[PDB]
Amino acid sequence: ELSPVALRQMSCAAGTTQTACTDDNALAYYNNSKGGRFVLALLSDHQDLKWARFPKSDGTGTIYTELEPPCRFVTDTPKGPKVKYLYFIKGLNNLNRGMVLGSLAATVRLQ
Amino acid sequence: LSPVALRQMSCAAGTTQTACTDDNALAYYNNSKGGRFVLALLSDHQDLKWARFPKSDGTGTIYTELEPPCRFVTDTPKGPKVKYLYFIKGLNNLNRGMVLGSLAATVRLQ
Repeated sequence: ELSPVALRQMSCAAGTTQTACTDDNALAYYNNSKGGRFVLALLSDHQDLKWARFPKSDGTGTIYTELEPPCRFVTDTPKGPKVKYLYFIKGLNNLNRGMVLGSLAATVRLQ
Repeated sequence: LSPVALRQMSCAAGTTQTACTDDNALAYYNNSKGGRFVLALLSDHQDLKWARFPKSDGTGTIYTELEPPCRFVTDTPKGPKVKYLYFIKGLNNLNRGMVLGSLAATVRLQ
């Protein structure tokens, strides 16, 4: 009983389809774990996303990870309230869903 | 399930209900239905089994049983320190995640 495990954020492309994945639509939550970047969830202004795309640094090619239907929530910002959408990755177990929700809620002021 | 603010308060804890003194620990909680839902405790202390929480109506007080703690290290300015994370008995994994993700944000986790 001792407890590791860091939660990082890169920006990334996302879209309603795979070829629609464009231009850093979003913020991906991830872990470094195992054989590369392991993505937990996406944060976006956009409400209609189905995929996220991650070119591998390998150079093999690209990963598309399917998104779950999003949560609506509202944050207080210096520019007033902004509505964002949180997308868990298809089949995220609950511990990992809990990590994302808890980090948001700890760092971001919510209406 | 959308995110809920997770707050921190000071609280008493101990090896037994009676031994819950002045404030030993820091509890992580939600508000909900008026009931503060306590999720976990943080303590320097190694040997805790119970936390105590006076309901703020002064109707009474709640003792919630703690799980066996996790050791972890935060680094403070006087070097690394060992603290213990106590989930509440029966906390589901979702809320375990929440606590762990809030720990990373609120505590210098070395």
